[PDB]
Amino acid sequence: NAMLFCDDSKKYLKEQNINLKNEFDKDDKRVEKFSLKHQNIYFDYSKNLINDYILKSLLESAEKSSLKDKIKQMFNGAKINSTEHRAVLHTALRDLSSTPLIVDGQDIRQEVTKEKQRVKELVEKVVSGRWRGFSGKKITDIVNIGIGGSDLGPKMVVRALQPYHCTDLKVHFVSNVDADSLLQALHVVDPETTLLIIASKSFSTEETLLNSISAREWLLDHYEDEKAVANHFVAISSKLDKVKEFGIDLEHCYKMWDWVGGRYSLWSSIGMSIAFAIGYDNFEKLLAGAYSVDKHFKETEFSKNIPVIMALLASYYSCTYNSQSQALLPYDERLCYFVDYLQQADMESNGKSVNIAGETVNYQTGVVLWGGVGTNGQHAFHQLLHQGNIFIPVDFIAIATSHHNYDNHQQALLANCFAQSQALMFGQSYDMVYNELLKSGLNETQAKELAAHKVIPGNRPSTTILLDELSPYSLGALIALYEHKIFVQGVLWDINSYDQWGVELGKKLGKNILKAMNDDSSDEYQNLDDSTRQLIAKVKN
Amino acid sequence: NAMLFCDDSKKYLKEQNINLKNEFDKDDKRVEKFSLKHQNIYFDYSKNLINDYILKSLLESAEKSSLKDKIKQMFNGAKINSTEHRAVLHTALRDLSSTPLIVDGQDIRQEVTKEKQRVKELVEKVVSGRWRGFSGKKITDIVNIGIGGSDLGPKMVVRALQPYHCTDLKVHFVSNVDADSLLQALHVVDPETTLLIIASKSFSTEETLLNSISAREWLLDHYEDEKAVANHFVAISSKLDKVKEFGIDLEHCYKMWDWVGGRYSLWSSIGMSIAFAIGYDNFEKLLAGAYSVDKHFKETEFSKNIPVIMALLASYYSCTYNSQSQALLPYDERLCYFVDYLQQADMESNGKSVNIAGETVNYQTGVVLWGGVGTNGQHAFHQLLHQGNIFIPVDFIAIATSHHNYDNHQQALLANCFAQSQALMFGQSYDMVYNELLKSGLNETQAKELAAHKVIPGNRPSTTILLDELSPYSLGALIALYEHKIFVQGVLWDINSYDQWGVELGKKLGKNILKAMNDDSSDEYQNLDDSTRQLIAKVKN
Ligand SMILES: O=P(O)(O)OC[C@H]1O[C@H](OP(=O)(O)O)[C@H](O)[C@@H]1O
Ligand SMILES: O=P(O)(O)OC[C@H]1O[C@H](OP(=O)(O)O)[C@H](O)[C@@H]1O
Ligand SMILES: [Ca+2]
Ligand SMILES: [Ca+2]
Repeated sequence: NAMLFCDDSKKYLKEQNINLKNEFDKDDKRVEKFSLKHQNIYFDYSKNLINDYILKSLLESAEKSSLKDKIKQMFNGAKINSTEHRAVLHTALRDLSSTPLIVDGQDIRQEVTKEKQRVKELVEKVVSGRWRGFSGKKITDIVNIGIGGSDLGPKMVVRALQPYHCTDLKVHFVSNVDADSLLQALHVVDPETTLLIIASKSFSTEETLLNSISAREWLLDHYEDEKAVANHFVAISSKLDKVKEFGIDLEHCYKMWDWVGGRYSLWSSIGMSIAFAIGYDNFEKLLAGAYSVDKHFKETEFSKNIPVIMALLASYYSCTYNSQSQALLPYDERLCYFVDYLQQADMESNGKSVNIAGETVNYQTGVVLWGGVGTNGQHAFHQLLHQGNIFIPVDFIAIATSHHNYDNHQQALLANCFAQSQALMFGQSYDMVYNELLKSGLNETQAKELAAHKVIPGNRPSTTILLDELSPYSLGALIALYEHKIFVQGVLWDINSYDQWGVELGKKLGKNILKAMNDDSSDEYQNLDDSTRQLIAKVKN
Repeated sequence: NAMLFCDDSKKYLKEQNINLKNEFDKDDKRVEKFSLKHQNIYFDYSKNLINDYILKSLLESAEKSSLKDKIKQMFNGAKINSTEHRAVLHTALRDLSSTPLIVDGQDIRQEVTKEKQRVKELVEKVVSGRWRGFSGKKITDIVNIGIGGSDLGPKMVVRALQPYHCTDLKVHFVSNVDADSLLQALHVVDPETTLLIIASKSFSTEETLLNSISAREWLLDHYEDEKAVANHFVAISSKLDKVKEFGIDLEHCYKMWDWVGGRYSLWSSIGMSIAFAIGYDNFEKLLAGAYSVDKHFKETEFSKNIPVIMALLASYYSCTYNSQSQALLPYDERLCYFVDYLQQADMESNGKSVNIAGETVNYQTGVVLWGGVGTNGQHAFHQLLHQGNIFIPVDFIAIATSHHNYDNHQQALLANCFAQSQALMFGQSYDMVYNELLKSGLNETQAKELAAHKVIPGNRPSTTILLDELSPYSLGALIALYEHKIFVQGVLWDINSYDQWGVELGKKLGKNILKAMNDDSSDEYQNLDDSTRQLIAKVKN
């Protein structure tokens, strides 16, 4: 009996027939109405297909929903991950309020602070040269071993904050079970000067198991002494018992709690590889940026709340226009893994077919998130954004100031960013094109023939999110905005954003198939569908 | 009056209600019927929502269409890029047939062969050390400067064939106007030992202009002698006149013809950076692989023609199921830029709203292409593929044998690949889950409460394309399959796959905005919409 977001009312707000050009021409307060600021982030949603009436209707749905209660429940540690009976407390990992928070018998403020102090001490000991390898040498390289949430957030952040690297360590990310991943690291590191991190909440992920065992075999092939493990491995894991079976001391094991989802874990000890690149001070700045957005999100009325507006716009489009994807276009090379990261956060959260009560929902939930770095994407897929016939909401991320003095490059980068949202809004009509082709020197026949092919419909929506700079703090704020967008969408859809039951089956079938690959007399082999059986046969012959 | 692909007939083939499990159970010839082989590529489309009747209907549409004629027209050099009155001859770049081909007065076989011999000689002269920089030193680094089709194909191929690198040169790719891109190269190269490639068909792309000028300024800041340009720059361009204004001799200018689209250009002299990484012999192998697929595509009846089947399945889904995206999942780390590459090839080709006659089409055309490397994607977005409520066709790319001896890693990689397509097909029912939860130790209440959340609907389609290995030849074959898929889809939709008029407007608006940024009394500034005006104001303040 939760409120229905995608109802008849929404599907009919569309009938306002918003024309963006007309709105900007007639409403001199358009930008003021449909933009917000949070510190040095400017959120301009004024090129969206909205007016006052549509935004009001959307905000009413939010106000009528359980959202206000759910925000409080998330921050207070209520078990909002209902199918796993877990709290959802990535927010606590970056808290600066120091308000009381006791969850499941633990003082969360103490737990989080003490674990940060441990990671900080590890990083300082390694960077200072107090940590030595087994043969007595200073560490020069860090290799993170993990997949999904134990890989992508740290990898994305390390790249995004490349200008802030300052520890003299090189940080490498091993993830896929495809041994190419492990080999790219091993080919450029020395066992005597490398610290390996096993990043695994469960300590039983197939890929990370094989990678970690293989890395240990490489280390021990070199040293020929099991005692070397102590100087060359640390672990992060919620499952402290499996860490000791692998051979790692508790003093080299870092905590991860059940209330930290993998795809919300970069803020935890899982982010230690971030700290090993940019230093612990900068890691604190990253967390502080996120905290600023957490405070905004928790305290701000919905009509002025950036993540709530992001969520309402996205769910409005996917409900009313039946769009099945959203495009995210970061106009900075440093953000090259940002789409990949948000794919995980968004799609694994909101790709759900049942509501909290377990009922199959009759409305569409999470859509495909995709995109690409600008300006490059302009020469790859923006043709489709401009002249295709797919409805796709677009977010642009712009960074006002970069990390260098090529000011002509930076100005062109921004001009392009802004031109692309302007082009989506305006398009170009048959009459504009036809007249332009005549002025180019085409005769009437030629111009008539070509003009239709150059028509760009326009009236296509976008949001632009402008940062003053891409720093640890502003990046942390940017990520947190999207974390909260995703939460709001899940609440409005009445789904559990924080479980992931859909992946279990493939893990089981994978074990079965590996058995079938190694024994064709097995029940596993006999029960295969014939597509799977012949694929296995082809990778033997 | 072209044939309509997405007609009432198609929209109703859906009513067959294909159940994949039932089909594999009842049809012991399912795989034989719905798989094809081309040399050492195995194409298994048997997990698609098809049976004999649906495939027959689809093949009838292809047979009734202009496709047979259009294939001949493409290879013969007819002006199938109708809006630009151009031939479309990327196929000729890799030809091994040596059949007669005279287009626009040129002997295409002679033109292509002579240009290859020039690139081969350049690569040998640089690799051998006969090419010296201006101070007399051997080259160690190659920097490609280009964007879109002048960047992504070469970048993707160089990564994909990393195990085959053999020239002792490091190859770097500068593309975005964001100066981070140029700086990542300049920070690790020495002007005295670097050869720079300006890859630009037009020689007037904004980004490449700024990058090339900036690179020249860096070179000349070092040498302080304009004569050094001759030893440190080469150009690829269809526009030989602009190359000389930049300062580059014709002897250092490589050809590009109008009939080579940018997004089909890696096979041309634009691919020289590929050759500088893997050697010219391996570049020939890459072209030979593509040729093998060109011969397959041109000569094979439609029912056994892999690109035609790929196209029919894709357009069937996007017509009948109204899907708006397709997922491409390469199970090899080396293919990390393959989705990015195919996004350009597919979306910039088929993101079109008018037919060849210029009429607005009433059916959906090109959809969003996205995806991600496996197994990593399993921990990011496969949750949505399994339990979301979006219909998304899925292609898996598997490689039977890798480039190392971690056979346990490779077997797990493949088991996962096959498990994921198997999981999409089968899913898991409420009854299976409920019974499993009881056997796990949950009581009836608990199992009832959780079971619905673990239901995986299944009956979701996939294709698996299996290569024996990822070599220059097999990669070339793989890319060509998709080039021809895209061509077939465009023909069936009656669109021009080979123009890109939609990007022009944003280039114009970008020039206007840059003027507005530098002069607020300009007409450009006064004509801005207020969203654009305030974004410009915010990146000054
Ligand atoms: O080794 P651990 O950190 O336990 O798990 C690794 C990753 O696997 C999970 O994905 P999924 O839930 O399998 O889709 C998360 O992405 C998590 O970070
Ligand atoms: O410098 P040149 O090679 O002339 O062009 C660079 C790139 O720009 C084009 O994109 P679009 O047509 O602008 O979307 C192609 O991707 C081309 O390779
Ligand atoms: Ca209320
Ligand atoms: Ca026919």
